[PDB]
Amino acid sequence: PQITLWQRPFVTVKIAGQLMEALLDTGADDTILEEMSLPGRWTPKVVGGIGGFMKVRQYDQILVEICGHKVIGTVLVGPTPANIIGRNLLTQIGCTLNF
Amino acid sequence: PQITLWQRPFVTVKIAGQLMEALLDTGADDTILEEMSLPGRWTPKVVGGIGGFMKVRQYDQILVEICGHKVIGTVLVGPTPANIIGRNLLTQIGCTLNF
Ligand SMILES: CCOP(=O)(COc1ccc(C[C@H](NC(=O)O[C@H]2CO[C@H]3OCC[C@H]32)[C@H](O)CN(CC(C)C)S(=O)(=O)c2ccc(OC)cc2)cc1)OCC
Repeated sequence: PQITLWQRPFVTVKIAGQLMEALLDTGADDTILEEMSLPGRWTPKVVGGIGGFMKVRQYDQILVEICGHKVIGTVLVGPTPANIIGRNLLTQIGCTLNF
Repeated sequence: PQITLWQRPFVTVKIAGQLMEALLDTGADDTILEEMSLPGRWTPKVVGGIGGFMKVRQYDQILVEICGHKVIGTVLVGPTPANIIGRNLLTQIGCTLNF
């Protein structure tokens, strides 16, 4: 798809059999998802943004289906105010900015 | 130009005769710039992100030259950890996400 930016660029994503909406976010290095139940081991980590920092659980090698296209990468989970798909996953769906 | 997302999508911007770099940010509703001196009148606002909230000065109808192309819009100034070009200005440069 080509998508304009008059509205927030949400896509449907499926992760561990769960559906949610996530923002395609070229300003985000990392993918961050809202409180969800994901199986396995994780690495404690903190991410920084506007407003300061937030504690997250880091999960590696997680299968994410973004608009049906499958990608695998690191997903951080925590009290984010929006599900964000960051550049680590965007590069795998061949995402480009055109302007 | 078409830009891939293996590195952060920084572009040069010129605002009130000053040059800086700023992240083309599809996840940002608004444009936020680091502490710089703009003239003249403004309205107090707070913006929210990962980690909570940040107090900003809202300046309306500011001319921004992004990769040389001129746009006019609202610029928020304050203690942001990166200059961010948001969708309010990205729409005016004809910016699209392609995946
Ligand atoms: C405190 C010092 O820490 P820092 O790591 C963070 O420097 C940032 C901060 C924010 C952004 C844009 C937002 N990205 C972001 O948080 O990404 C996180 C996760 O990946 C990492 O990549 C860099 C920051 C991490 C995102 O693009 C837009 N919103 C976030 C979310 C709501 C989608 S926002 O900036 O909070 C926002 C913008 C405009 C608004 O007007 C209404 C409202 C809100 C980029 C870089 O410094 C790095 C040198």
